[PDB]
Amino acid sequence: KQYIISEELISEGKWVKLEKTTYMDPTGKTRTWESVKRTTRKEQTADGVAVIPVLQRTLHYECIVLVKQFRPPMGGYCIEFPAGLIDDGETPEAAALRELEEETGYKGDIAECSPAVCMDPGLSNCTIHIVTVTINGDDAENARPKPKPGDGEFVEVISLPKNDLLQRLDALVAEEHLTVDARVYSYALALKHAN
Amino acid sequence: KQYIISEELISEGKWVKLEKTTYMDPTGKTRTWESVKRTTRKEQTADGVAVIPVLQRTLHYECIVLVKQFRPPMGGYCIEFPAGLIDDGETPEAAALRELEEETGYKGDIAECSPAVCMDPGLSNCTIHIVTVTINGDDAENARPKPKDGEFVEVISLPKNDLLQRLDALVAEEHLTVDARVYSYALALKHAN
Ligand SMILES: Cn1c(=O)c2c(nc(N3CCNCC3)n2Cc2nnc(-c3ccc(Cl)c(Cl)c3)o2)n(C)c1=O
Ligand SMILES: Cn1c(=O)c2c(nc(N3CCNCC3)n2Cc2nnc(-c3ccc(Cl)c(Cl)c3)o2)n(C)c1=O
Repeated sequence: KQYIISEELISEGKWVKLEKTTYMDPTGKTRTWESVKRTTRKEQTADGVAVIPVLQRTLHYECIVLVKQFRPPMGGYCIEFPAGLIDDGETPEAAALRELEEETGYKGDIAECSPAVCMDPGLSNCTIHIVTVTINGDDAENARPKPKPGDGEFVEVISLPKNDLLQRLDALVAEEHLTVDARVYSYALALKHAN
Repeated sequence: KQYIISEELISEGKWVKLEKTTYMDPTGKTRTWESVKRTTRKEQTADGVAVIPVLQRTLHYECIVLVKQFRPPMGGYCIEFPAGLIDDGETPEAAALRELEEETGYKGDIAECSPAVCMDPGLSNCTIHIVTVTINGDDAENARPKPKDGEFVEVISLPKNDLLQRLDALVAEEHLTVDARVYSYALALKHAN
């Protein structure tokens, strides 16, 4: 049984905080850790959601819908699962379908919803729900989606075949320099590893 | 189309720092962002590595070797891929094999090495390698390893063909959380069947 002993504020910004965390190990020694925390969430099951969108069309391979967007901390573009903070009072499933439509224009159905999972455990306390969402690419709504992005949001949609995800990801990075998100790569990696 | 303009320090810690980032959007408008950066080092292909350890035995289905460890920012224990910063001058492959060994006691072989991938693009510039490592669980060495040292890491081996449900089982406990990359991997294992 290891414990949080105390949490010291080091600096507060609007969106994110830097804290000094004092905890103690099974030996009984007090140690410290520099933790990052979002000031964004309070009461909820998690900060946000990540959406795994599976574009399903008859007589076709399933596509995985990914987004491409500039990330200021990375100082460059990244390939990611559609994601965003859960609003106040919203279910993970609802935030998932909302975010997906906002960024890609696709309207999907909930397939499954994960427990809250750590985004960056060794550095921060951000948790998310990973929501798998199927998209009927044959239904009339999804024939041609329309993104409804916010002010600061410029999002490009990228669909890659599920049956060949890992190599298509490597292909994109060959054509230009962008960085695949770790959750996306892990997903792609397991697809080839399975069986 | 979007570019970094300037990045000014807001507070610097011993390992990790907080910066404010100024950039320009495609329209030409100037915006800002609060970025987290490790002060630890820039020489590498990436900040660290995550190891996907595949326990291979002739009489069993492959296990995935995971670790359970207390994470102060989470204020609780987390189930993760063996991971750690890459030392300086060390290859991703070497750090992977080193880290896997330190945490689990297993000695493995490199299967494949990924490109640098972002840990948390909307918050930080941390990049890592996902290095796939096979473990000969039939070999005498690995009969049952002992994890080499300063911290406290519990080893958990779970069947690959049944990873996700075994993960959901463990995580229902009080402060035990599955890492997002671990869960994404497990999700894909199940979607693929
Ligand atoms: C911010 N910070 C540290 O980053 C730190 C730390 N204490 C330590 N260590 C841990 C290793 N032994 C010496 C002590 N470290 C290094 C470390 N531990 N875990 C990772 C890791 C895990 C996953 C990934 Cl993907 C990456 Cl890139 C890094 O980094 N303290 C006290 C701290 O505030
Ligand atoms: C630290 N920080 C922000 O977190 C921030 C931010 N500006 C904003 N917004 C963007 C949305 N519209 C209004 C402004 N946000 C909110 C936000 N943007 N992206 C996520 C997100 C992405 C992925 C995941 Cl997995 C999660 Cl859990 C969260 O959160 N600025 C300037 C900032 O420094």
